[PDB]
Amino acid sequence: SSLPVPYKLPVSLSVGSCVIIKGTPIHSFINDPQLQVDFYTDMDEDSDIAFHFRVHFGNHVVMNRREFGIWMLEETTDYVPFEDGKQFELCIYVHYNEYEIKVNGIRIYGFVHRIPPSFVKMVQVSRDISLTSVCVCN
Amino acid sequence: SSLPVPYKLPVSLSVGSCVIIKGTPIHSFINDPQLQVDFYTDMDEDSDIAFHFRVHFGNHVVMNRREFGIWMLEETTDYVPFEDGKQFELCIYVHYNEYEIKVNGIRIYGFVHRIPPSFVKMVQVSRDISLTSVCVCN
Repeated sequence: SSLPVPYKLPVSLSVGSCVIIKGTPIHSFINDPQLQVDFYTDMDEDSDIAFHFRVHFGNHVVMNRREFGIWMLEETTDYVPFEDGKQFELCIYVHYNEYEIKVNGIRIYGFVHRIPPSFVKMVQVSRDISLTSVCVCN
Repeated sequence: SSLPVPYKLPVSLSVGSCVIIKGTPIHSFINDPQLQVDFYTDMDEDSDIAFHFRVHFGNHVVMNRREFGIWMLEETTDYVPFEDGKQFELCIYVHYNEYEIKVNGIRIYGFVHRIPPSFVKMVQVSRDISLTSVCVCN
């Protein structure tokens, strides 16, 4: 891995920001690897989460948020266009009303903001991936 | 301009970070446009500056730092491979001992750290450019 995992990146996000994560799963899909990305409100892992994204490669994606320490109503989609054994590009674009999630250039979901994205101060990338790069662009 | 100028971007930098700035000068070189990038230690414009970079397009680059509010000994180079009227890519790479400055893929200088780069909390891009994008990568 070019970068350590879990990877905790301090960030400042605004409307128009894009988080770009490039990496490769460390297991084949028959072994049920996962990728997780959390938009944390502080560096502390127990802080609230504006957007939690967990990919079960070859299966489905689960999303949620944690407010006042409480996980809210989970959201899901079966559209997970990641390829077995290959590098992926995951883009999370901050729109005024939602995070748009793109996988390898394919829009898969829009997760609506329940707190403003400018409250996000750390992005954590975790679980079963080798991380090649992480970029924050505007 | 895709982005407002001056553009003040909160950042967290570490060894291995790269700041990538893409834009175009707003004047032809016969009109002496400038581009400035400052690695500020706070959002406040009067805070100390770990690395100040000022391009006089077609002419030269001046670099400095501001410590305890005092500008230190200025550094310069005549190598400014920006092209008149064209978009440029400026990359500032954080190495353990210096910022390496690349213009359109060409290394032009290494500005040695006098304070650690992790003290940089804001990057300001200013002066005579239309700003297409700014990215911070690791």
